[PDB]
Amino acid sequence: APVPVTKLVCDGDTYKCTAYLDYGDGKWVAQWDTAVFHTT
Amino acid sequence: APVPVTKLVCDGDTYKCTAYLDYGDGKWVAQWDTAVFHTT
Amino acid sequence: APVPVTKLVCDGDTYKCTAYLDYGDGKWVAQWDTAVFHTT
Repeated sequence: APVPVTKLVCDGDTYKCTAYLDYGDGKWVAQWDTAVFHTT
Repeated sequence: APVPVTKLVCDGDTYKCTAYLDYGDGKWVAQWDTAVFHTT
Repeated sequence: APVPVTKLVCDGDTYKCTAYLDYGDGKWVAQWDTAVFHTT
């Protein structure tokens, strides 16, 4: 089911975003790769 | 042009995250593939 | 180490998503590609 994302973070080291999901026992997440960089 | 995201959902049936956009009639979304799992 | 995403914005021409990060000087971002479309 499409459930809400309640919190989103991005890890500096691994270039993974992690979305915490509003469902069930609270331990579901979704993860995807990203490119992280400093802007000008 | 930059388009604001109002909220995000993720679906464990489809393995897609969906971001809802503040744009036009309100019915646009941006989607991407994600992992979805239950953590420790 | 995870850092908070403060907001997400999607580019309306390229469909790239930018996540703004709460870290350091405020200028760090994470980016990934998306599929944008219009729903019912």
